[PDB]
Amino acid sequence: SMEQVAMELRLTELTRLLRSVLDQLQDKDPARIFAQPVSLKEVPDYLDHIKHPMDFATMRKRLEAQGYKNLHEFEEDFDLIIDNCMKYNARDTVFYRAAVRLRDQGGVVLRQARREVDSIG
Repeated sequence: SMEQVAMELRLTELTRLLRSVLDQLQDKDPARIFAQPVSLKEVPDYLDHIKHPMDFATMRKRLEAQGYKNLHEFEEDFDLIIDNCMKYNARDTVFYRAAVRLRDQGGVVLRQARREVDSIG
């Protein structure tokens, strides 16, 4: 149908805007602490602690399969990155501190993304 196409164009455009959001958030992680999944070879107990692991490469795979239907889904995954880190790692660690700084800096980007998603529809 023509409606299915129109819906698919909206999803494609949302994907465009989320790719740009993802790039901007990932620039706030210059140490690349959140770039890849926590290694289960190197942290073998990780899944005993963290039930839903997340990282920027995994988000990017979902993104490119147009797997985010709305900004809320995308933000859920970004929040998992931060929240998982802040639980697994102690306050006095470079990991925890990196997550705090990513959260704080990402907030700005996400605030305007929401306005853009609502504005353009």
